[PDB]
Amino acid sequence: KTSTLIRLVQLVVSFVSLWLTAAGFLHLLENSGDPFFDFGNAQHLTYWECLYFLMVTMSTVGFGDIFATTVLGRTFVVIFIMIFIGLFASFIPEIAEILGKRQKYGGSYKKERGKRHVVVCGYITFDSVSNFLKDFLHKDREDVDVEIVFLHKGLPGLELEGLLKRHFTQVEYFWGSVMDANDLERVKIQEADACLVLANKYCQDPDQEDAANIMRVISIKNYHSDIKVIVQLLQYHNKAYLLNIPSWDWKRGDDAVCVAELKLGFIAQSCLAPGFSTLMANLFTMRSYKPTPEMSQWQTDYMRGTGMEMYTEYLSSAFNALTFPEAAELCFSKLKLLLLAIEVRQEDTRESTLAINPGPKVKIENATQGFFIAESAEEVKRAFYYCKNCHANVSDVRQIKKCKC
Amino acid sequence: KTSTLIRLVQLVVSFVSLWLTAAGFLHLLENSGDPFFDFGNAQHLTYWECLYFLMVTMSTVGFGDIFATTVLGRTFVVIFIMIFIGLFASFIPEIAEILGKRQKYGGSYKKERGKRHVVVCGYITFDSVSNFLKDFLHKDREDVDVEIVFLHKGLPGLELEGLLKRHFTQVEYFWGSVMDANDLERVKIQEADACLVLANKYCQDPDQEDAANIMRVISIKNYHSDIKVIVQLLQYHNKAYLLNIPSWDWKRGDDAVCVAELKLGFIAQSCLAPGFSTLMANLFTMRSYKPTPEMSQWQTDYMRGTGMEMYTEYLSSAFNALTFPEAAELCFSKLKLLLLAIEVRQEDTRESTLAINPGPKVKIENATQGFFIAESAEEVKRAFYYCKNCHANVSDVRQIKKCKCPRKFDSTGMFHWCPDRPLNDCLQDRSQASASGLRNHVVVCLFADAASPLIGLRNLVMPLRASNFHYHELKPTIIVGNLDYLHREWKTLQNFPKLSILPGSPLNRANLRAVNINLCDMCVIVSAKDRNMEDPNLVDKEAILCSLNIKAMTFDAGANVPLITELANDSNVQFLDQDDDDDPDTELYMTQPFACGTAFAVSVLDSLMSTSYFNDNALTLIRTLITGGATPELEQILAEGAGMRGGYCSPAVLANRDRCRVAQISLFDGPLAQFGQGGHYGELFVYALRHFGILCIGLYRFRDTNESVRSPSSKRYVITNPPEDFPLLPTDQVYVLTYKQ
Ligand SMILES: [Ba+2]
Ligand SMILES: [Ba+2]
Ligand SMILES: [Ba+2]
Repeated sequence: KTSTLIRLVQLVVSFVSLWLTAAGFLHLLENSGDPFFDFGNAQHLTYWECLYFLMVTMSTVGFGDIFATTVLGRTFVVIFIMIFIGLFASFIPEIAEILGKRQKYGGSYKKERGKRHVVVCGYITFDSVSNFLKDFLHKDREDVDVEIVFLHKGLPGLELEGLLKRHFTQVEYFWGSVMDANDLERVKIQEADACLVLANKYCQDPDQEDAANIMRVISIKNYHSDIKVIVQLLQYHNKAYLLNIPSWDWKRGDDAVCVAELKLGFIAQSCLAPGFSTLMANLFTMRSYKPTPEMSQWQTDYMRGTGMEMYTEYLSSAFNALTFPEAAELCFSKLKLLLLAIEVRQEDTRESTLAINPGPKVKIENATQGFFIAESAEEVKRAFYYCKNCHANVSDVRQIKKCKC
Repeated sequence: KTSTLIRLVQLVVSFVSLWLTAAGFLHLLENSGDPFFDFGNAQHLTYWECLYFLMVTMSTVGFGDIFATTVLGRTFVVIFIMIFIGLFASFIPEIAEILGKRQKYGGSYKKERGKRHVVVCGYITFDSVSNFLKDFLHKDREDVDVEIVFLHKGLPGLELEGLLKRHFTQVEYFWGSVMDANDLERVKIQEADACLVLANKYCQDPDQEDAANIMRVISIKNYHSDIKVIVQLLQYHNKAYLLNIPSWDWKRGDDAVCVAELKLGFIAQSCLAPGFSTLMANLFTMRSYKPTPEMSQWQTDYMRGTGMEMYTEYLSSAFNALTFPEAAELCFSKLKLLLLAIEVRQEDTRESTLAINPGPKVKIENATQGFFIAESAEEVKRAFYYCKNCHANVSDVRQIKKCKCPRKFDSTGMFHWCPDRPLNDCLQDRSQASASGLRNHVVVCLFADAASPLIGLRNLVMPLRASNFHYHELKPTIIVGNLDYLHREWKTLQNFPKLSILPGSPLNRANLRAVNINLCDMCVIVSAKDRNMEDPNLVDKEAILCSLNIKAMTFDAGANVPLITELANDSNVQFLDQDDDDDPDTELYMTQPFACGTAFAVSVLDSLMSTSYFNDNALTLIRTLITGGATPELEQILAEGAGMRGGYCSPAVLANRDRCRVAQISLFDGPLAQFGQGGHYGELFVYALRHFGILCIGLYRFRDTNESVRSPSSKRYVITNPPEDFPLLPTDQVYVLTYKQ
């Protein structure tokens, strides 16, 4: 099924055929004798012994167990030595390049059921992948099994190869491209959870890179039309081209991460309130709180805050029909949680309208989703189990778990 | 005869001479003994045995049958080991590079008598050769033995090597160039049938590539002065340089296949009649009709039409002294053949004037050549054997075999014309474009840079301005694209009336709102940018983005906008439609975009290099069908560098003003509406031909019946010349070769 394989099999077949015919020739001439001496020097030499001796002398070993005693046998031995040496001297380079033509990153991706995987493509490159790998495979995660199946065109770098090897239990790599449906079948996009598309944030033509990324999104949506795709864009005006894709449903999960918009908005919010860039750069990034005696008071106090993240939880039955300020100050004073925002538009027509610190007019409806700032998911789980009576005065929030209705 | 051969023989002679002299030296020293022991250790060792042992130890084998027993013999053995090891360590690299210097594609081309071969040169490259190989070596051909003898400079690619190997019984390859008479002798051009010259359709300087191709043609004509040469050109203005070659005789077979002219003319004819690009892209290309149970009704009905081709045959004695409409409707009703055109000027002075669907005035002379649309050559053979009596009432055509005896026009009068005006005379902004009530017009979304290579928008607007259209029938073409590129194009574009310009990117939705695109009759999407230097799948990013953006708009009919994207890489066609659900490995045709006329690939023009060789009259029929006539005198006029010129032309040259154009008609309403009420295609064909002189080429039919439940889309696919008893849906449209409006 491969031209290189055809070439390799042709070479090996030619080699073995010449080996066999030379063995037969030498066996005949050695067992027959020499007409110069009227065949008086013939020796009883089995053909398989001649095959042994011939391969021994082809490998430039020459044990000497079997050897040509006949004069013409010796002459044929020498002639075959020249022929073999010239044959290799002429045929080694193509064998070497055939061996080097073996791609080390082909093959499909195989996973077992229940093991989610995420396809990552676009601008796979050490600097562009290192931060995403640090956040995605960060150590103190609620590590539901998820494998990052990369799909890039060129060979990975040496440091990128080290990243691949050190996370080999989770991270894989596959030569190919997004715009090949066979390639997307290799990485099993039909049963993938999501498909991230990284971008080159420092390219000379942001519009062309954004167009290429949108083309990759088009390919992904053409292959599988109901897969969540997270796209890294370089310009805000190129964020509307994704709306043209008929399979791009924002409500279904597809999002665009605009580099310019998000970066300059972080900076602008820092302009409004200094240091607000690093507040949200740590709110929405996996960081580890591992205090050490070396770090000072301020440094430990900041490292405690950097390890705190944002989570989503459904407000328990207690918060129902309650105003937002009361609910938030109850989550802080009682449950020791920081309730930022709530999805509120689920009342009339459609969900996904995040009221951030809304006025007292907005009331908590039943089973609304609220966003909390907390150390981990177990702490925010308390917001789902709080009840009017069974947790009315329960201090030591560790005990606010699984009310009995 | 070769310096490398001299070097190799010198090395091998030196090696053998040192081998022999070392053998002699070792033999002498071993058989003499050792003066240290007074020659008491000498052994009877024959010289040939020493030669054996020496070559054994040179190969690093060392059997041990023969060995140096003398002490000085052993010392010489070791010394020769150092000398040999150093000799190889110093001389291996030059041996390796000499072995690598052996060109694997030299040598001449040898063929046996009776086996025609075609030389192909120019831009031999996997993408540029794959389509031409698909058409030329297509499986169900009348495969008269013909070998494609390539002649290119560099090594073929890995995929090109695979193409060479898989067609090795027919396709060969030879290192060299066209501009070497020895090279042209190697590929036996002196006894070649033709010599095609491919071109790089995506080069950064089309003029330089065209000049190089014309130089190759000059070389070929200098070597052999009576060989048919088919040339692939990138610009229409470079098509006149071939007339300067004294050995270039158009009547003798030499033709020029202009990429820009043919591509933009296909697109313009699609503008006049939607989906007409893929009708002729399948009429003049070898396609296989292999219906399978997997394919649906519409897909099989289209695949039956794509397998139908155009052939040339001499009209039998029955058609003599008969008018064209009668002959054509007889070939359809009786012989079940579609007679498009006839060569008619053989009457007075010279042949090769293809009257396409001529009026009843033209009569069929004796032994005239007519062009038919048929499945294969055996079907068109019936047109040569039909007779008045022996086939008067013979049904089952299988048995019809072997009878027993104030408007300013261009000076040529072919195109509408206006006096040269500056660019700002038509340049408009969004306010002016919106103010002008453009309706049923043609929008051209042109993705070009300020320095992107010229593509000749003339060839897009030239067919749009044919003199057979009334001035009020002219579609007002408006171009939305870069402004500097349009400054460069205006020198050629200025002479066409009703043209307009809107600068700025066509991806900008405000432009498309301004130049009403919900109301436009066609929205061409051409990309003039320099591509194919990037990833092949990312080549058409801008065209696909524009198509999706236009299809996603809303007005006060986003998907009802008729647009024809042109694809540089055909594999991108899959991204044009999402409901197609077609496999990625499907060929360019059989895909919903191409089968519906929405997509168009330049690769089709490559296949036109094949048919133009097999059928001499194919290209001149294509140009007459496409470019509004493009009389040779017109490119002689343009060859004078003065540009397109003319005034109020005399009625004598206006006689050709009413020729046969291609258009679409609707069976929903009109004199032909009754045939849409469950009628059959043959009835419509015969009635239209007899009553209006209208030649129904084929059908443009909804992909699924437009009932808003089967398919709520306005998507239509093309069927080229459906059978006699084809049912006619009332919503079907008909491609017609209408004459006199
Ligand atoms: Ba944490
Ligand atoms: Ba056929
Ligand atoms: Ba598709």
